[PDB]
Amino acid sequence: VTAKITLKTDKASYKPGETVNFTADKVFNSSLIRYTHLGKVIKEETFSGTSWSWLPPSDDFQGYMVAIYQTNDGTQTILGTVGIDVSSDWAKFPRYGFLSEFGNISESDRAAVIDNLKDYHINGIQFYDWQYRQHQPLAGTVSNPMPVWNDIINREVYGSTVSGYIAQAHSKNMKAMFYNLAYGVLNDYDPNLIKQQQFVYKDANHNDKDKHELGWPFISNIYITDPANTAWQNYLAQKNDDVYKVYDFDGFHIDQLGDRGNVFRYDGTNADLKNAFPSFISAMKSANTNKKLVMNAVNQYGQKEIAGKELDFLYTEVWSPNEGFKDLTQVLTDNAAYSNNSKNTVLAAYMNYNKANNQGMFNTPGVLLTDAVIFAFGGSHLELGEHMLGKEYFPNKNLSMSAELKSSLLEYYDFMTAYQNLLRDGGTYTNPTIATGDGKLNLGSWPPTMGKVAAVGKQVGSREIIHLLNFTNANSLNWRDTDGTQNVPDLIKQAMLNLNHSGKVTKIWYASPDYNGGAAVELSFSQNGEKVNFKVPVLQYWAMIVVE
Ligand SMILES: OC[C@H]1O[C@@H](O)[C@H](O)[C@@H](O)[C@@H]1O
Ligand SMILES: OC[C@H]1O[C@H](O)[C@H](O)[C@@H](O)[C@@H]1O
Ligand SMILES: OC[C@H]1O[C@H](O)[C@H](O)[C@@H](O)[C@@H]1O
Ligand code: NA
Repeated sequence: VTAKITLKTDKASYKPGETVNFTADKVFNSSLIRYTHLGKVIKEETFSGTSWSWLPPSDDFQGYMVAIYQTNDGTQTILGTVGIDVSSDWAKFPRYGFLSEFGNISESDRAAVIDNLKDYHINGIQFYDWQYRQHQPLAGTVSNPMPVWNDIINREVYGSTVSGYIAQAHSKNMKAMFYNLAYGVLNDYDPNLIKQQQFVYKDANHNDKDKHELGWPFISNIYITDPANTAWQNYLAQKNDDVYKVYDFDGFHIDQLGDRGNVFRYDGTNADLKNAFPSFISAMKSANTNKKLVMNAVNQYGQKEIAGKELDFLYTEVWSPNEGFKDLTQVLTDNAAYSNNSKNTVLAAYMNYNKANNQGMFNTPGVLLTDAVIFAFGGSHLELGEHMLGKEYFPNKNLSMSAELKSSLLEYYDFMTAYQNLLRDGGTYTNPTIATGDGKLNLGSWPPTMGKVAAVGKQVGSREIIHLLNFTNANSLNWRDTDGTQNVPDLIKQAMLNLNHSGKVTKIWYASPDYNGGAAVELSFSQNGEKVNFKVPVLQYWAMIVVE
């Protein structure tokens, strides 16, 4: 939290040709703003005030880091950094957050929420439990929408807040996705509209409807309909249209309850929900072709089946037995394969889960290690809204983030924005041949081993990337850090590395969210044959080495 300046930009992301407006919280003398692309300086200018603008290069889907340097005795110091995403649309590089509270909140309170998210470069937002009813997400009618409604826990939801947040998210270049289930009905539905033939039953004689039981303070259990059923699809498409004509959501965050076991259609056939979802997705899209769709594969239920459908990117809510770091990276690897490398993924992976049964703090090194793995592997984490997620019920805010975690996490979002081209824009994973030169690092491959630094290589274009992920001081390899026990890694400094690399090396550079706000630092190096050596300045959680 050493950064002398907080450097922010006005929007979350920028379409090609949009102007970037910067704010620094304070100014220093004899300082230079450097604009970098993949470690290359593309622009330098004098740091001349707190507010200034930059027209970035117009090529689409491009991250940059901006770093301010002071000259002191002729040495320099990084003062502050900010990542910048130039994307036309969010789906290539999704940075998904949420919103959870839609009561009478002031415009300036909403602004502070959206602004904070913006500083993490959040590029769209899942609006969780904004809706009236699973089976009728719009309260009232299109011509007469209800200004205030009660949600599934009977709390008050204001139209003006929903509309307002949509407008605020829009002013910051963010997309707004409305939450609903694919197939939810609560007990006040109209039976003349959702007929008996549309439900899923736990037995074969259309006796007992399948249902997710919710106790107090929820108003109803959730009945389940068949996503493939055409009357259902047409019914809900009308509901979505209704919503879209009232609230200017960009699309529908489709949620579900995961594997229901053996369930039946009315007619006694097997409902086989994972093979019903593809049809549902296509029906939703064809009824609203200008609106976005993302669907949650709960613990990967449906994922193979849906990966080639009309989804912006893939999403996976992670549960047991997927609890290891190596299980997180397996979900990312699987989602690549299922989508034949067409779609990146967002992970809903609730940290400090057990601890969040009570008020407390998030365990900073757990949150950072987990995001260092996810972001190093080209994933993305839905974790931030008005607060950070501790539970699948998004409004729960039992755990707070320290000011240290806030700070750090801002630099991690900066890092994964700035270096998105290296992290999740094509290439192939490789196992680098790398060894400590000095004994300072105890080096292994991935998947990780407690006590060792795991090296992960990726060939992106003509670049070789090596990510160092520090498990030296890890006391579990469980991502969730459910009880907040994980350790803070000891710093390792000036660690000599040896790397086999045929092909002349032109430049090696380093960047770490744990060192100089992720600014790129060029390293010295020698090359004898295939043997290259160099020193990394710092490893805490996650360093990235780039060989060109
Ligand atoms: O998704 C990253 C994973 O991708 C696979 O292609 C590689 O073989 C693994 O080594 C790697 O961890
Ligand atoms: O856990 C309670 C949750 O159950 C379901 O996921 C509902 O769709 C959602 O509205 C509610 O928040
Ligand atoms: O991959 C998702 C995309 O699938 C198709 O190309 C749809 O027509 C488009 O609306 C959607 O965004
Ligand atoms: Na974007």
